[PDB]
Amino acid sequence: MRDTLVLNAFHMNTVCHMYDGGWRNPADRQVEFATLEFWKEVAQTLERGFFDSLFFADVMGTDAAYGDSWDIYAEQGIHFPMHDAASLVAALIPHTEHLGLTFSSSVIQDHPFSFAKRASTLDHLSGGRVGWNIVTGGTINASQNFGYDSLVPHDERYAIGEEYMEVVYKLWEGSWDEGALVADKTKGIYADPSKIHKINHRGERYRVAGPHLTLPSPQRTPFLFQAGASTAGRAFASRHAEATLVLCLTPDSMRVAYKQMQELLAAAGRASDDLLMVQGMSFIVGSTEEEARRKAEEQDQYLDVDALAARVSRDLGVDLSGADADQPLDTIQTEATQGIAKLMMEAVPDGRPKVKDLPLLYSIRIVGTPETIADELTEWRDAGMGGINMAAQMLPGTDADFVDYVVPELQRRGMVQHEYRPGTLREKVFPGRDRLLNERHPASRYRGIFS
Amino acid sequence: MRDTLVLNAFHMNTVCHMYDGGWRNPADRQVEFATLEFWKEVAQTLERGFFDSLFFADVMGTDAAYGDSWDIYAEQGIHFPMHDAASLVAALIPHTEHLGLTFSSSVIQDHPFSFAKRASTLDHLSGGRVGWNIVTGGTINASQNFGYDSLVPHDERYAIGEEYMEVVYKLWEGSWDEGALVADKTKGIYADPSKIHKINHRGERYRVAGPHLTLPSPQRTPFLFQAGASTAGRAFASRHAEATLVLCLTPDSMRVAYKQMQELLAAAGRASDDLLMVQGMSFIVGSTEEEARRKAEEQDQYLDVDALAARVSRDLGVDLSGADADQPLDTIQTEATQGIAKLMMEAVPDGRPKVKDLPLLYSIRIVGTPETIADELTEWRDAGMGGINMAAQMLPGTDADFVDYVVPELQRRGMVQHEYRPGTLREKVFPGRDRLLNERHPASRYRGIFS
Repeated sequence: MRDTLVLNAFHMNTVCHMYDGGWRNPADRQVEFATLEFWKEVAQTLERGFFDSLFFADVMGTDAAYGDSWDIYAEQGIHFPMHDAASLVAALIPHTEHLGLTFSSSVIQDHPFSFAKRASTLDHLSGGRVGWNIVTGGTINASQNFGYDSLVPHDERYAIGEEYMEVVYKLWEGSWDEGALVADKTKGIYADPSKIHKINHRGERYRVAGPHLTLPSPQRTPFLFQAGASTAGRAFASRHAEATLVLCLTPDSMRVAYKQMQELLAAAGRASDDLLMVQGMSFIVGSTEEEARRKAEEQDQYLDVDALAARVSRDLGVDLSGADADQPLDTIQTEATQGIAKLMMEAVPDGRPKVKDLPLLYSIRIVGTPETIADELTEWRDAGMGGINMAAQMLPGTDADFVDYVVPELQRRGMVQHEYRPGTLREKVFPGRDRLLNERHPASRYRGIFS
Repeated sequence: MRDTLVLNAFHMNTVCHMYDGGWRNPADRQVEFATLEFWKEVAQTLERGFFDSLFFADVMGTDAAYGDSWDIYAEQGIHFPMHDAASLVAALIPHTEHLGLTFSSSVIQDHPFSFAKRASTLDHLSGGRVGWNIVTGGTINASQNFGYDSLVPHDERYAIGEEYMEVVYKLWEGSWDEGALVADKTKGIYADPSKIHKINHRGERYRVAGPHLTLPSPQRTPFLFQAGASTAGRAFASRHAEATLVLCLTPDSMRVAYKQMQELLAAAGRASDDLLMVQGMSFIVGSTEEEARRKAEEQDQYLDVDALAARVSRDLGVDLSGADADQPLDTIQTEATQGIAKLMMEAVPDGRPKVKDLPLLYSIRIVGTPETIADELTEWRDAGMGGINMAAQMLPGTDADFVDYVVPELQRRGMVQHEYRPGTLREKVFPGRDRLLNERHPASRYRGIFS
């Protein structure tokens, strides 16, 4: 029973998250990412615009394309350098009040007992505003930073994923029962040892005695995001996610992905409203259509085709070292770019996708006036979009313009909330509910088991 | 050279760090430890009294070492619950300006590439105020929380200790060279790939490719503390530490530990002034001897001697349940419990070390007036004490009193600094020096080795 869209800012603790070459724009200030002040400015603007959450993506490595020099990753800041997402989230707790603060953490980078302790602590310190995006994947280099020959294969990836979630739910939901905090000074009982338990977790990958070291936090289990794109990904998302970060190319493609996710939720034994679909988007906005277009052209000069080529060439295998920007994708001869040009045909103004349209794989950009952007967003919501995952082409500019121009329009039409509701991030996203996960959710099954 | 004593507040993210049972004092507020607000009050008071840093110790397990029942650890909140130290440090960044922020992290809890990226981030985010206490040890439960049948033997702890430091120094000091950040937009070169390198570390415990993901931070390598009390500990502290958290029972005894530590530094190829001895203390203070003595009596009502014994047991690996308050510690039959009766004998007024006297293992309490406390700190400082490691019997009370009464006295006699010096934590502690570690330190050896 949430009538408004969920607004999530999609950022990353780095100089150039989303529109490769974007740092070079004189107008942009992503070069300031290592400072707290820059991030403070962004978090406060998003709170001013009534955003439900700010999200920080993260990675644990950096990789060359196959047979390519690593050079251009350093020169263009292509997701490198990369600073810790969790630290920034924490240092942002006191610069914000109501804004959700979400981060990615991978299976590989933190043992689930460690991570469970950290997340619990940030949930306490924040007042129940933490979210967690679960990463099972990784890149060759990230494997090699934690001493591993090569990638953990696709099957095992998600199975490891599952055990990890089983371990953190046992800790967050099972280890301390309701009523464990007593804190009676006169009677001399701080916590009730009859209600606190080891978890004695034993599985293929993890052995973990417990108990969990923290007091139950306001949410216990943080707000769960997941960006599974693949088959196993979508299934995992249906099992565990409260919001899934998706990348549909069109409203019709959202309707399909929506409908499919409803099937998987039913298989999971969850309700149709238990998971929001949150679509990747970015925005350029103006009082007239001519102003918006002109802002777009200014920013698009800083779109570095070779940096984008080096990001997409990693993510699709296929070498694209010499593609021109104005070159159509179908003019390139791979199975990857033949079927991605077919997909993109309807997402581009002219019906011919180009190398300069390849950012569409990562966020869908709408250019326009507040009214136009809102009408277009109305189509996406009616296709089953529950939320916006807003990436930036400039900081603080994309976020500032969106807040200053689009948010008021969306508010006027009742598509964005006018005030923050009281409660944890989970109670903000799912209005009538409890701070703890519903009984349909896997986590809920660890409640009570060790007593 | 620094003329003033260094001031470190010695806390932990938990309900009852020191003076077990102390949480029960109606006048105390440590039951509020899970909230950021309580820690905001404590950090701000310490900064108001010109403290060099605030330190959070941390643990990764809880152990039933007091016999059949674990019960007492929960009922008395004996280093349980335990919340994450680095999260708290980070969310205090914005509530403080000049105060150093220090935390313990263990070898076991975080792979050293992952930890390297977090410290680096917090160092950027704090402006070079970050410190790190290196923990190599732990407890049976902590091992079992990370899937290990039992402890690693004392020998191995420090060898693992060494490889971990080696790994983080390669990342912090080796991986990016002196002009790697270019960030010229006109020219379009963010970082210089010829100046950034993999580390390709390979040893007994760790295989880490690298490179380090972060920009070089103000200090690069955080401010290093270490509390190795044993032979291998003191040695490791001598190779690595900038302050060593020690526990001498008297001024004569400090002089001996200082003199010993000077030899170890010479053997390390370091300098006599490269490492401060930071002594563990606590304070009850009043305008008359009689006020201070009354404060002591009021607080000591809440000193729970069973809880204390239960903590010593965990720290030592010995059961002390069958030991009543007045049993001499030498009549208990262990190397642990007879080693610390030998040590404790000059500080106990009656001469025969007993279990009633066990708070002495963790800090020395001076009770008195500002003038008395200062006279007596003067004796310790002439024995070679470089800093005070201050624990709390009450929060905010012990820190509040120390600031309001002792600090101004200490300032008047030139023993505590009047203002903060500008710069990174390392530059505050070692006045004439650089933000980066001196050429005599092991970390410097990794500058340039991968160009």
